[PDB]
Amino acid sequence: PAIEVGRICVKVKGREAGSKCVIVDIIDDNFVLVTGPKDITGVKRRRVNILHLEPTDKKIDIQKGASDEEVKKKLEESNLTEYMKEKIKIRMPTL
Repeated sequence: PAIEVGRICVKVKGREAGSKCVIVDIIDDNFVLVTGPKDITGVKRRRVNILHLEPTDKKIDIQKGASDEEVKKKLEESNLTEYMKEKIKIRMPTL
């Protein structure tokens, strides 16, 4: 899927850095727009460079530049309501 955007990303790094996000934008060229449920995963909307890429197998279809409310509706295409909400690391809130 990394050949084309329109998919979901995971943050990888040591010491707390696992968060799931949906990618939807191409910026200058090496930067993309990413979003996640602020209430659960904790990521709202932010931009990340290709230098940290973690792609998963998923669907491809973004209008391009969606507004936040429009971006949130797109998350449902991702089916976050229960497929996700994974808590990538057991340690995160009180730990």
